[PDB]
Amino acid sequence: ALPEPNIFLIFSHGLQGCLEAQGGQVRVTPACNTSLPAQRWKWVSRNRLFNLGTMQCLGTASLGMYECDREALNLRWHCRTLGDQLSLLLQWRIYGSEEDLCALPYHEVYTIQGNSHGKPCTIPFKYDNQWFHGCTSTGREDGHLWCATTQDYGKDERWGFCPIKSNDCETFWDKDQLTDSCYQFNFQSTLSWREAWASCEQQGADLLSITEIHEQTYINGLLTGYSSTLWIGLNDLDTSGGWQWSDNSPLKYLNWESDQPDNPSEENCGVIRTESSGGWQNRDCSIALPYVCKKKPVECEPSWQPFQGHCYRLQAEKRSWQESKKACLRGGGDLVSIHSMAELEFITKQIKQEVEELWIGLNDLKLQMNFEWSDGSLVSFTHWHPFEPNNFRDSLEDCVTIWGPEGRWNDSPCNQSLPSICKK
Ligand SMILES: *[C@@H]1O[C@H](CO)[C@@H](O)[C@H](O)[C@H]1NC(C)=O
Ligand SMILES: *[C@@H]1O[C@H](CO)[C@@H](O)[C@H](O)[C@H]1NC(C)=O
Ligand SMILES: [Ca+2]
Ligand SMILES: [Ca+2]
Ligand code: NA
Repeated sequence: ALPEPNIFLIFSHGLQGCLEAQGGQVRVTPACNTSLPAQRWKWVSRNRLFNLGTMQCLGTASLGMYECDREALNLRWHCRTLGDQLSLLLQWRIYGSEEDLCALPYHEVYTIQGNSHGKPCTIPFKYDNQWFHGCTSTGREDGHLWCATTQDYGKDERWGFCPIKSNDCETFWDKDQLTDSCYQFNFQSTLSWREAWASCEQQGADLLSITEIHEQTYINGLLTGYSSTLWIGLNDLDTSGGWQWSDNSPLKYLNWESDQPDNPSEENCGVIRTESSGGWQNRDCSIALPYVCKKKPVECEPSWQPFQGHCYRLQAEKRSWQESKKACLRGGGDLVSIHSMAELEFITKQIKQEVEELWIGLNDLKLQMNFEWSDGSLVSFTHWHPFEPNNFRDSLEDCVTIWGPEGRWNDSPCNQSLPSICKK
């Protein structure tokens, strides 16, 4: 009915055949078949190997198919040693890709809504005395996919919906009518930031990025009436002090609360707080919070140099950001708007060269911590120095400079007198 990305056949190059469960027992069949449930295996939780025809787990001496409740016996297998053990008790690879047996490990799958607070599915689990190796629509009404979060639903009755990878928003998302972006606020869940990351990824989505004041106010609008602190995609992890959105959105808009971010050492992940009234803080990525997901289904004059259908030049005369912009206008251009990493590397290495810092034209003059290119071009990417943009020591820093070897960006008071770069 559904897909099965993690099921594989277990194939011996010692013999020529792949493992199956026929009868009650397990043998090697040269008749390898991807379609036959007896031959196809899935790693499940607690180091167990589940066979789809038997709906049972490999066990041990000898080898057998046994119900997976029956933890007793062994049923515990480790993928590095699995081949050596088959050789001794009956070389081995996954069939057809010939890769090692650790290539399709068991991953946890976090549950949407239900009573389990987002807790991961327990695979396999018993419901109505049947065993299941994944999500089913059985026992439900509506048809939706759910699993148990306990290994016997009859006893504990702890369950939740399955993350779906969909190109639509049906039933689990709020849609902003104006932007057609979809959002999921999981308030019951308590997950670490990395588990939340994994959960939005499992739905074909990604953790919340707030790229603009509209998006922020829509978020506030959906949070009216709650008290809560949720994970967002904003995080410090990938390199320390430089903030990034989980999805690769440019950091174009900043809602940090007053005197955030703090604790640069172990507080690496952002949260949105109804308390702050939608303000942002950073926190320790290991605490368990609710969390938010989203998805949206003629070369030039002398002294200018070409890059990618545009022209660039250095203006060496030290001037305020505003006067620099005027000198660019007097030519055929505006201050340089930067939409590529390749473009930043050309600018920094070929043009900036030894000059330490110059104006680039990215500015929050119109609305604080909402950054714009002077030429009206969309801000599609940023590269900031760590802890920038800060409006430093609580002063207005309304204009952006490139600084230092790497070409990372700083916000600065605009009356500062520096060089600049233009493009047309
Ligand atoms: C697998 O076995 C079934 C038995 O019904 C057979 O019909 C099918 O053609 C086999 N698949 C392949 C790929 O040979
Ligand atoms: C920028 O303007 C402010 C306000 O008038 C002034 O206090 C400051 O000294 C100026 N800085 C420079 C570098 O001109
Ligand atoms: Ca500013
Ligand atoms: Ca600054
Ligand atoms: Na904090």
